Amino acid sequence: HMKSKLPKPVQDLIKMIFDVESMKKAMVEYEIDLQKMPLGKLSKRQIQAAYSILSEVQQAVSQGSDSQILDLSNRFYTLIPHDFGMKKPPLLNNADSVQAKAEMLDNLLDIEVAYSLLRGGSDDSSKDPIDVNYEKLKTDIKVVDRDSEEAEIIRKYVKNTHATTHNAYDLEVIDIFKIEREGECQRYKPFKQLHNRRLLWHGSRTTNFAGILSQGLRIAPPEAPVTGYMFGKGIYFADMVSKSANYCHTSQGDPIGLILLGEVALGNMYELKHASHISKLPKGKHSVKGLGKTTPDPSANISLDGVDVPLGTGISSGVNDTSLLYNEYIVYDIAQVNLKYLLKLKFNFKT
Ligand SMILES: NC(=O)c1cccc2[nH]c(C(=O)N3CC[C@@H](N)C3)nc12
Repeated sequence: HMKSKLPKPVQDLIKMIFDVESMKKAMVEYEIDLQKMPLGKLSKRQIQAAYSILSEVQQAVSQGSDSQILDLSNRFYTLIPHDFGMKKPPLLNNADSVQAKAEMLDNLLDIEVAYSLLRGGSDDSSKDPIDVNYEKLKTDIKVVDRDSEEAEIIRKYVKNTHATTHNAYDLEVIDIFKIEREGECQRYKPFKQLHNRRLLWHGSRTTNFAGILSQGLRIAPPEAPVTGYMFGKGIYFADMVSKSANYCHTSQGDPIGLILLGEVALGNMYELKHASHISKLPKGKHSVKGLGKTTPDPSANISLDGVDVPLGTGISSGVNDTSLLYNEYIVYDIAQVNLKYLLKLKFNFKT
């Protein structure tokens, strides 16, 4: 080929997010039977059918027994084959089972997108496949200079917002990318001047990032069980880097992960302390705020291109009997998010 002219950090990003073996590894991490459901046989309609069966399992658990559940749990396993040999798989009979399988299905939806991009399209060995795959993301990706103002603010955000209760690891910022998904700016226009716009974190497994950059952050589909997500079917964000970093699902066997910083238009927040599996916001609300016991110190907010960055060190919020140690922010319209940066992080585990 010509050999790519992209900067090396951008090339390495493209390599990581389109790694087919990582996709396969994630599916084995989910107990999927790759002989019965190989990567190439995943389809939207099969994942969608699985989501529905999980919504039936949800409904049986809301209204309570193991006998009447068994049939439903089996139906889920029929649609998504799990590698249990000659078996009896584990009974899917509680809320935790429903959240875990809905999470798995979310991830399979993104793997399916990434693979479809790989298989869709043309084969030209005189082009560098890195260049070819970058183009399928329909996203401008630039390296942010480590010496800039915007690099310094981002690094401070990471330095200051690592929770003490997440101290099994720390984080080194490897590369900072500035990202512009095509059309996203136009989509965000109605919200661009909204009050309470904030620069927030969203972590995700590296196998999701081809789908995120190509399709943006999405809400779980109508078939998905609303009860699989603490504040229902929205797009979730944190103001503590370590709370979002936890969702990268890195480890000692793969310690490099990816995190997003998005401009999120929060407007009038619906403030909550416990699980609320809502389908819509109340009239007049634009988002949910999951109220943490700890918040970044409000007095250290700083501005980055007019957007507030809540990069203070963690202090008591004064909120009392809350299910959340840290804040969470949820929007329910995909248009309220404008992704701005992507960080490649290295996780130093101390265990
Ligand atoms: N992904 C995030 O950064 C995040 C931030 C704050 C709270 C969250 N809650 C979740 C969460 O419910 N997820 C990610 C796995 C997905 N299937 C469910 N993600 C976050």
